Amino acid sequence: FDTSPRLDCAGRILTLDRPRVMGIVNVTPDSFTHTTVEAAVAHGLRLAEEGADLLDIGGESTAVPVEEELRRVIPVIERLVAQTALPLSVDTFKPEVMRAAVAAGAGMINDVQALRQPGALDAVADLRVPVVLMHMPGDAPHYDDVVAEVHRFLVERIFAAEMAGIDKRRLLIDPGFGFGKSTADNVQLLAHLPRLCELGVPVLAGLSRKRSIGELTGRELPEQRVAGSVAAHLLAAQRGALLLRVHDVAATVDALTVWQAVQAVP
Amino acid sequence: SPRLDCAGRILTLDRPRVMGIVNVTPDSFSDGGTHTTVEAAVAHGLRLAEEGADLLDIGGETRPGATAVPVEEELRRVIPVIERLVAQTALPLSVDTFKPEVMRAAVAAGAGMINDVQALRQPGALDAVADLRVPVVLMHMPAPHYDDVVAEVHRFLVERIFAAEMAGIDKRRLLIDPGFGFGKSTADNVQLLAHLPRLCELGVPVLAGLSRKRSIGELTGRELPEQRVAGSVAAHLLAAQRGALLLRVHDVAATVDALTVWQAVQAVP
Ligand SMILES: O=C(O)c1cc2ccccc2[nH]1
Ligand SMILES: Nc1nc(Cl)c2nc[nH]c2n1
Ligand SMILES: Nc1nc(Cl)c2nc[nH]c2n1
Repeated sequence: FDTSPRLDCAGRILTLDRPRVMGIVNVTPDSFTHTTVEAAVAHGLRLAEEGADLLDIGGESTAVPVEEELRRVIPVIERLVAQTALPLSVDTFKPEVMRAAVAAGAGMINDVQALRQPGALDAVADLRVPVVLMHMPGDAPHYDDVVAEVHRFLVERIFAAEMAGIDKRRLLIDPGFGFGKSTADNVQLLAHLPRLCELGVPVLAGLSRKRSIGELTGRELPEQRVAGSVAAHLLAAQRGALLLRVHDVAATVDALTVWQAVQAVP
Repeated sequence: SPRLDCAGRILTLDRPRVMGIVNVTPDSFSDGGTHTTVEAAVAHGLRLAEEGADLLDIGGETRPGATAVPVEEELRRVIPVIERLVAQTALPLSVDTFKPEVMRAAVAAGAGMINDVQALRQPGALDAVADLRVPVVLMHMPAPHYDDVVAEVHRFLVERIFAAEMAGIDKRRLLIDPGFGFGKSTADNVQLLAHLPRLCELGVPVLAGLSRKRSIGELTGRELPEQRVAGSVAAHLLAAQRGALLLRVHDVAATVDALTVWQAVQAVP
């Protein structure tokens, strides 16, 4: 990029002059929802304190009705927009959630379906907020060439978005690590990540605590995969990723900080 | 690929290997009320072996502007630890000492490598390593002013490799180390890490040790050594990418995980 990507997230600017950190804020009720909202807000505040550049708020596991997804994400977005100065992303594939979340203060859409849900293209075109287009087969299959297939899919979605009137400067792409991909397919996409960076749009990588990291390192549980995840995110940043979707914000910031100091030496 | 015979225990440097830090000092442990220093160091070395260390570095000489440890006290610390670890692990064991008497006693006790912060400059160290026929790490230590820290460290290591070869130490048994944090500012440490490939051109394996060091703390704003784990793991991965074949670390499991992810990625044609 001659000029670094400058994403206007509803007035909150995300500058991709260096790899940035997107902190994961999950609002899905589990075995342990008003208490869920309170816990998600406290978690988002902790990630902001840890140095996140953006928070990604999601109320659906990646099928809940739109009204239930709104009951989860809207109070979290309303509280975080008032209590942080950070750009906020909403992790949803539903156009009605995208519209309601942006009206509540979200400044970016993170869509696992890459605007394939009926009405999603029209909603994002109308909202004029940045959007992440992720690769997911349908909604782990065999690939003849996973890198070529993900590349082809992302070209199609970028084009579909541009033809719907979404400015190319508002797009981000993501290969979708862990979504219908074996450990070998994920490793291939990470090794060949510079090839996806040639589409003229910033690349987001999310390998945080994923099963493939667990398989490479022999770590069964998500919190046991932190070291391997921080390493994977550093490797992704070295290979062109400009946004990193992580649970372990402070650790990722530290790793990128050390790398930035080293990379700065002529 | 370098094949280091550490007194019968083979260390193959076909990929970066992890050297686990085993400090045998009372200040290294907080369980001294009911444990001995030796027993705590042995249990720690066993934990590092379980975490996947490729070798253990046992040292008895840890404090700001540290008081010199007398030889008899250094032996009292490292020898029982080496004797127990050689019997309870299959790993090559390094002794971190600059004293020839400790080098000889440690090798007789089961150590298979010498890690010398003084690069064999202590009188008798060249004769001990030549006699012992074990691998040896030659580290740089002079924070003083450098006109060119990279060129100065390179020049020192060429001089010490030459001194070791001239004393009869086989070049195949040598390792070099720029000595991160030893009389070096954060800027000097960053320069040496960024220019590490230049040191890898001396035909000898390179060891990098940046584990929980002050420079990592300065780069990340982490005051306490235990808060520097992520920055240290990142520094060690960067060193490995820049040619280091040995990594001297406290956080063995985390470093092994990082190198494992990198190995999988680097293996893609
Ligand atoms: O670790 C030590 O030196 C130490 C622990 C402890 C506990 C109770 C009394 C004395 C003690 N000393
Ligand atoms: N964009 C995005 N990327 C990844 Cl990997 C994800 N994993 C869960 N949600 C996600 N959203
Ligand atoms: N070889 C070696 N290298 C480093 Cl950085 C060290 N730091 C403490 N002891 C050490 N020994």
